Amino acid sequence: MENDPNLFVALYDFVATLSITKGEKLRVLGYNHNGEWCEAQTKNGQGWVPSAYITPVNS
Ligand code: NA
Ligand code: NA
Repeated sequence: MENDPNLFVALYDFVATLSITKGEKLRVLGYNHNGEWCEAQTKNGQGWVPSAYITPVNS
């Protein structure tokens, strides 16, 4: 499915900033300067998540 380009999925659990669970869909709204941190929105709120822990859904 073509998804929002800022729709990401968590690759790993990440615990706080936003806590995410592997497989969780997140909406990335923003990056820090180098994009290693994402201001992301999930079903649980917004906060920073590391890019290293997430990946865009689209391919
Ligand atoms: Na991806
Ligand atoms: Na794909």
